[PDB]
Amino acid sequence: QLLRIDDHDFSMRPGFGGPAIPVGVDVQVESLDSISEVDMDFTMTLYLRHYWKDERLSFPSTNNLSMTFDGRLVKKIWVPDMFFVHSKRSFIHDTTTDNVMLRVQPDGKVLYSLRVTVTAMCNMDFSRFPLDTQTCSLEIESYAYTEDDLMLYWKKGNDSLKTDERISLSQFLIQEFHTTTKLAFYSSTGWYNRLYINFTLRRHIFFFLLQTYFPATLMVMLSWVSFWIDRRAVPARVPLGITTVLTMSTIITGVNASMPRVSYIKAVDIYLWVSFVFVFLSVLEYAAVNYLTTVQERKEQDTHAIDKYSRIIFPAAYILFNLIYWSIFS
Amino acid sequence: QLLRIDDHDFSMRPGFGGPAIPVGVDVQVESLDSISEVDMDFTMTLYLRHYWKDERLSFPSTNNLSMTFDGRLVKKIWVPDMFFVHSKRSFIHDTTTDNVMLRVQPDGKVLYSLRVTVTAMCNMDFSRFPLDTQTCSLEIESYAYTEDDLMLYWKKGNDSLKTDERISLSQFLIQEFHTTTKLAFYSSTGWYNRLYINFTLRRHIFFFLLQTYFPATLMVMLSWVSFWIDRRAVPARVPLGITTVLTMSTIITGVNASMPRVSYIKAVDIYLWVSFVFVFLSVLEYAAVNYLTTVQERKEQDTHAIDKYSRIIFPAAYILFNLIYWSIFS
Amino acid sequence: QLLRIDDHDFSMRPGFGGPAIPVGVDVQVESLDSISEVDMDFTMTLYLRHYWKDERLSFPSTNNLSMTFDGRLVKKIWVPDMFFVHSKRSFIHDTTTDNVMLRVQPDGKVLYSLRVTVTAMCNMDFSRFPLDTQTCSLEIESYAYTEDDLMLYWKKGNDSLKTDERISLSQFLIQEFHTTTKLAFYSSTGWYNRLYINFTLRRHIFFFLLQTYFPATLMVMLSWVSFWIDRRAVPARVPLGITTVLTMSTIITGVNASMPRVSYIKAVDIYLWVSFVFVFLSVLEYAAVNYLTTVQERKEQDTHAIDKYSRIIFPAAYILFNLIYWSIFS
Amino acid sequence: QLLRIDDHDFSMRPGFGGPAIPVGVDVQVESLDSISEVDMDFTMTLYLRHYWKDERLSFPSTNNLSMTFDGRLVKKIWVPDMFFVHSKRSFIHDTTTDNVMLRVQPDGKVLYSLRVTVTAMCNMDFSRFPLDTQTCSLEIESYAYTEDDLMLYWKKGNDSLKTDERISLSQFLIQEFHTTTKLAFYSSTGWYNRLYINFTLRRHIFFFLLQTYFPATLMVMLSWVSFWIDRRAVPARVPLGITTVLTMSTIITGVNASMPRVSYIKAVDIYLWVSFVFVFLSVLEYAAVNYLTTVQERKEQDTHAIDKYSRIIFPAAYILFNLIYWSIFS
Amino acid sequence: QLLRIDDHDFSMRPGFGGPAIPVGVDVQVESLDSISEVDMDFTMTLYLRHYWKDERLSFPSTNNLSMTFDGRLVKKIWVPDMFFVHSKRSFIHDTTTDNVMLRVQPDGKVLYSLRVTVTAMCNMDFSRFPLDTQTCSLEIESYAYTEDDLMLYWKKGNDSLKTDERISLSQFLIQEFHTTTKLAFYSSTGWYNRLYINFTLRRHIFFFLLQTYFPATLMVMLSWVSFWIDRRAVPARVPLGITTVLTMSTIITGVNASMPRVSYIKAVDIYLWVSFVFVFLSVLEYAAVNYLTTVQERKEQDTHAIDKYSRIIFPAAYILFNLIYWSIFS
Ligand SMILES: CC(=O)[C@H]1CC[C@H]2[C@@H]3CC=C4C[C@@H](OS(=O)(=O)O)CC[C@]4(C)[C@H]3CC[C@]12C
Ligand SMILES: *[C@@H]1O[C@H](CO)[C@@H](O)[C@H](O)[C@H]1NC(C)=O
Ligand SMILES: *[C@@H]1O[C@H](CO)[C@@H](O)[C@H](O)[C@H]1NC(C)=O
Ligand SMILES: *[C@@H]1O[C@H](CO)[C@@H](O)[C@H](O)[C@H]1NC(C)=O
Ligand SMILES: CCCCCCCC
Ligand SMILES: CCCCCCCC
Ligand SMILES: CCCCCCCC
Ligand SMILES: CCCCCCCC
Ligand SMILES: CCCCCCCC
Ligand SMILES: CCCCCC
Ligand SMILES: CCCCCC
Ligand SMILES: CCCCCC
Ligand SMILES: CCCCCC
Ligand SMILES: [Cl-]
Repeated sequence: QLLRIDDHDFSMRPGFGGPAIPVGVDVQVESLDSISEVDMDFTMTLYLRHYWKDERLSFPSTNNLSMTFDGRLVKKIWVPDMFFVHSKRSFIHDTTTDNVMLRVQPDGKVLYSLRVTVTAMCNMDFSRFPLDTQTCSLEIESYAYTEDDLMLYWKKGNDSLKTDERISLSQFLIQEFHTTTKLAFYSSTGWYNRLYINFTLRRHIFFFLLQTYFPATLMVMLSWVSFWIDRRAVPARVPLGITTVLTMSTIITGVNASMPRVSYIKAVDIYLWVSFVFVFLSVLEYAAVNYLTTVQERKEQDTHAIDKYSRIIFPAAYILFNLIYWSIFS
Repeated sequence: QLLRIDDHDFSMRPGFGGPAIPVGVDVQVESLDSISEVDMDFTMTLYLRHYWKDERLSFPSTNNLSMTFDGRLVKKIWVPDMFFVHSKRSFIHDTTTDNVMLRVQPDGKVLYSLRVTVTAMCNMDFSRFPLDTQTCSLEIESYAYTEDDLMLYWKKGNDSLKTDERISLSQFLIQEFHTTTKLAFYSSTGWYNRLYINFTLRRHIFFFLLQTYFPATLMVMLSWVSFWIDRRAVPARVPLGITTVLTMSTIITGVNASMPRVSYIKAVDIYLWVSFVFVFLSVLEYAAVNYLTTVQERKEQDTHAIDKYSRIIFPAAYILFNLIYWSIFS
Repeated sequence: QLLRIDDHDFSMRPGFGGPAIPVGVDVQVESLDSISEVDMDFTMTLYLRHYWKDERLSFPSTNNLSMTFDGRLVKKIWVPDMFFVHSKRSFIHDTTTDNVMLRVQPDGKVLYSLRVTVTAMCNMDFSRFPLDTQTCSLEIESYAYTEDDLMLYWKKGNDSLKTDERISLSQFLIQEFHTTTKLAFYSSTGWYNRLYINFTLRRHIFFFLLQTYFPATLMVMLSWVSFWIDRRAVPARVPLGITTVLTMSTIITGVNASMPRVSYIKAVDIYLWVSFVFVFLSVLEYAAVNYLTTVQERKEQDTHAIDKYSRIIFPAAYILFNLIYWSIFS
Repeated sequence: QLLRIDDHDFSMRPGFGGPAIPVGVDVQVESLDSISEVDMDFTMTLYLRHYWKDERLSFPSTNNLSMTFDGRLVKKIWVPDMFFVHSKRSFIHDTTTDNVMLRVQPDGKVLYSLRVTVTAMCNMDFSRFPLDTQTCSLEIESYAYTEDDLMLYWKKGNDSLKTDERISLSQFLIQEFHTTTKLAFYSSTGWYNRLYINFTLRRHIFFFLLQTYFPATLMVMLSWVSFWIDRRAVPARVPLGITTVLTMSTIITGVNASMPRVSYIKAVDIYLWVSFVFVFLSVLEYAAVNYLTTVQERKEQDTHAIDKYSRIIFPAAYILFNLIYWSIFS
Repeated sequence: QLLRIDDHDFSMRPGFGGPAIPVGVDVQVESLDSISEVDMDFTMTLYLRHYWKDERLSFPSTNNLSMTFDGRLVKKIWVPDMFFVHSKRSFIHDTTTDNVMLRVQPDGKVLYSLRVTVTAMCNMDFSRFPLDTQTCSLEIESYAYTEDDLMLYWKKGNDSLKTDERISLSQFLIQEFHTTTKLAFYSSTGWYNRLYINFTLRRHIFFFLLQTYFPATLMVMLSWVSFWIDRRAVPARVPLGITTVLTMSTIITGVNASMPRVSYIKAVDIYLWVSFVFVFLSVLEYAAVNYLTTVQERKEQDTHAIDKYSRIIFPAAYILFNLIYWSIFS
């Protein structure tokens, strides 16, 4: 055997009982699988690499070049114990074998690689849905060793994060990948060092626009045509308002069937509910004209001024509301 | 080797055949995942810590400080056998390795930590839905050892429970974390010690109000516009009541399609069913006016008093019902 | 080592080549998780205990008391091989370790406990849905040993079954737990012994009543008010019947969207389909009156008798049908 | 030990380097779990038994009777390598232990049994849905050994297949179980022998009839009453046709929301789409009558013959179509 | 033993520290399970074969023929480390044992076969849905060895890919299977060689046509009947347009409820929304006639020209739009 595995005890870290051992980390992101709003999490697949030195793995050679081993020797040597903080579930691919790589230099330098899929929690705010921007992060930390025994740092500073050119999402836009570092404290174990991977997401508005705002505006404009019909055609102006109310209710239910039950109001609800009031007030206007006409004719025993005023009042108010709404929320 | 593992038989607990061995427990809660009403359970992620002493793991040193081992030595020494009572499923995270920590002091004190995710049953009452308050608990107990062989207690009394600052739920509010203790009895094995973790949850009423109560009140008020329309316009009052009835039925079905099939009446059912009776009587009110008009005119061969009374009778009754309902349920 | 594990071959049952070995069984039911109607199964969590004697496990002592071992010694001694018949899936809980208990007396008596979750098939008949009663059972049997090698029996007869006081179902009522025994035969292996656990379930009628029967009766009564409207009000009697038909069809679809596709008619189907027929004939009655009026007026060139008869005939028939239905099905 | 495991190498089949070894198979079917139309597969649970002889397992005895071993000795002896062809997923039950049986006769005959659950693909044709008949099969084959090294055959000819008396499907009828044999060829490995298990399935027509054909016929008959109403009552004949069209569209959508997106037309689609044309022609027929009367009145300035003809034309054509459809598709 | 497994160290590849070792690959595709549009992936099952030579496995014989071993010897010898790039999940079937074949020639040639199921990501374009054509591929690569240690190539060039004749999809058509080769580069490990398996898919248009385009055309043609009715029949022309608008909105919602939320407009979206505009303009046409009639009579105090022109204008425009649409997309 080239390596003297049987001559050492690998249940203790290198430099046991002494100074800490530095460990480097490199990360390459392969793809983002899915994003969930009800559960508030996301999925990511990446390659994780570790760098450290162990003098117990030295072997004699002349070329001074890295040598690759099959990978089943990992269960016989010491290996770091990194884990993902605030994760829900994760696994390692094992087809057709474990996706593990192990390269050892003659002096004792070791390279270790893995391929994992991780689901992690991300807190999102929907106060501007569906015109919002979200920020998420992925955290890496050692589980058993504190900063007094294991120091964790990025191998090459910012240049330690690589991304695939095929990363794409059908619903979002991904930008601004960067890495940071911070310390963590646990009340009963000690201090630990954390690594972060940050990115930003932006939503696409075209689908939501064409699927929600256009039908609502169409129904609102359809509600207006009743003002141009003679009041003597009783079975001609009530069905318009009734069907517009029904369609607005159906649209509201369909839109609300998707997002989770938050405790605050979203941007889309403001537009939909105001448009419901405009349609609702249309029915009341006709009832007022009908009642006034009956009272006026009773005392005695053309177009009324109410319709002529409404034909100009309603569109101006709707346009002003739309301008304000699209100026506030951009 | 620093530890003499092979020199002892670890199939027996320390102090075998003698007095019980005290074991301490510490718990830190990381996050609350989800809550289900159809299945009546919840998911939690936490860190579990154990404290005990074993003289067979003593090693000589001078600094008198804890030493950390990799973690694969756990399956070669004795370890407690705690489990979660009334759980549906659970697992231990194993990425990139088993989330296990092991620190041993020179005298023989041992620290053992784990990271687990548990789903546990919680019995909930929906008599005041959606203005109810729910209380749940998580139970920890030893499986194989009775009170005469293993004594279980909290390490620091009330101060043994810590919570993360990011624990939150989009639909519930979390409060009042505390711990208790109690004994349990099994008819064929003996007495055991149990530990409890208690918390309280409160719902948010904004979404339910805006999504259910407002449309029902709007429909009820819409049904009142038929009283101010002349009775000679037959195709002007029946469709209003018809569409209000259809909308109320659709709303009731949509609300009831989510909650489980309980055997008692909830608070939301009272409001929806009573308002359904008000809309139903609107159609019957029109029938009485129409029938009496025909009878009077036939014997013979302005506004009727029935509508004049109804216009004041209905809103007062509805307001009184709303006041009583919101006084009972606050 | 207190036990001489290495001095024997544990690949053979105790008393190999001789008389059969008795085995006892104790069961305690913890909870019932869920019940599925489309899949026709149920889920149960329980504790399973075995009692047998093996002289190869005897050890010297003086107190004559049971001694508890950790549980990893099970994989080196002989253990029975019970399994659940007609089960779809099952597993053993493994948090934080395998839920296994092992106690050995000095003479050789052994106790073995497990915690398992089992999903088993149950045949259900929905001819009286939703006023039906269902009976299900759970079966236990030895897989490899026949009655000539292993005898299976209840440890204490009837008193071998215990239930928790927290067992409950939101939609059913649990009662009448009891145990039986029966022999089984396989055409190519021999005779085996079986154990049974029986229980009964009863539904709750409040939800189904309030969700299905009341709206149908309300719609049927709504269809009756058209008889009190003058036939000259053409847009007053057709929309009522049309909307009642649409509502009845929607209710039928909603009810059928849950139960599986059985080959027989259910009790709830009879009540709904009869109601739809009554509403269907109401529309035809209006056409009969209208057609006769045109024919009568043509020859020539008040309330019709048909309506007067129907106003009394229809409610009596509906009440008679309801009385007969509620007397037959209790 | 009774068996000399350590004295032989079990990495080679019996008769290695020589003639092939015969292996017999017996199968008992326990239950059929479910059938999927969108995924086109089914689930089955069965017992699989193997028969062969190995002289290395001979042990001395005088009674000449089969002896049963616990089952953990399987991983130390040679065992066949059968697998299910065209399967999607499968597993072996392991509660409370692996469902494995092993009986060895004194001369060397071996019996080996397993309990497995298999999901397999079946190609189905829906040209006659829902009056179709489906035929599926399950295939068993050796993976690594060719016909020159392992000969596979049924142990007892036709009598090698047994079925439980509790096998039933809520929607299908099961009949005609039988077994066949055939050879298979792979372009780069050689020839293999296959075993088949065949059965037949038939559907139940009651649910589909009651849920689809009855409402469609009711709507078609309802659309016919418009020919018996006076044409001067304009708000009396249009809602009937419009609501029948809406109901037919809803029924078609509900029926189509289940079956997968096939590339051809199904039998149920023929009946529903033809009835849609009959209702559609009713609206156009009404429009033609109204236009002709207006033209006739303008030139000048009782029931029209078109309705009188239609009252006889429509029912006869519908009855003829029903007779043809129910004769073609039985 | 025939093979000297224990006499060598199999943690190093053949020719360790020297030239690369060629490896051949053969693939036979069994079936394609499903295709997902929301997740944009596909599932495939196949047999994977490897060819290489190792002198350490030589054994003496005279027949010079391949010898088959059971399959558990794989975990004691060196074996390649292939994996699937851009995959989501995968597994190896293990019923009733691991589906592994191992044949070794006397000189040292080794054959290794596996049966796996893989899910891979495919980027799809829905610009021409549902008249589009999709191209997907599957990638194979080595994980730990670079091109300087392991050379990967197809065993027989193009003739290394075989397909089963039972491969079929209910919604797609499969054609054009071929293989390619390309190099890959990672910034921190080196160069690797990849293999590709390409195929093409085409959709079936009959279902989408019959289910979406026919109802829309029927509704559009139905909306045209309002032009042949006299304008004095006021309650005859509005409900037709209103109900057609409602049906069109329902159809649009049903179509859009399935496809993912893309940022571009699909081919089916163009056809449906243009049809909605035609029906929408019909209501405005009726309003224009009604208003102008009142104005003319007031000044004063037969068929309108607008309807006469529209009866010819609308069908011509619809036919022209259909011709252009079906010419653009073929
Ligand atoms: C005076 C009349 O005779 C007209 C005037 C307004 C009309 C209603 C307007 C909207 C709808 C909703 C629709 O729901 S649906 O989802 O099933 O399409 C069913 C039809 C219905 C109830 C109409 C029925 C006919 C009217 C009462
Ligand atoms: C918390 O623990 C302390 C000390 O054990 C006790 O005095 C106090 O009552 C406890 N509080 C609660 C709410 O149980
Ligand atoms: C059953 O098997 C027997 C003997 O192999 C054969 O004669 C008979 O035709 C078979 N029956 C069927 C239905 O295949
Ligand atoms: C198949 O392979 C041959 C030889 O390598 C090559 O000439 C041919 O172009 C290939 N065909 C395709 C479709 O790649
Ligand atoms: C940035 C796109 C805004 C689109 C607004 C559309 C308002 C009708
Ligand atoms: C529409 C009724 C509103 C009642 C608000 C009550 C807030 C507690
Ligand atoms: C709506 C009818 C209720 C009948 C209740 C009968 C209780 C046995
Ligand atoms: C709905 C018409 C059914 C006619 C009887 C069919 C019997 C196969
Ligand atoms: C009803 C429209 C049919 C169009 C057929 C087009 C076939 C390519
Ligand atoms: C809890 C009973 C409330 C009744 C309100 C009408
Ligand atoms: C037992 C027959 C029930 C039928 C009720 C109408
Ligand atoms: C199979 C086509 C039948 C058509 C009957 C009119
Ligand atoms: C891409 C534009 C298509 C227009 C069809 C009329
Ligand atoms: Cl009308």
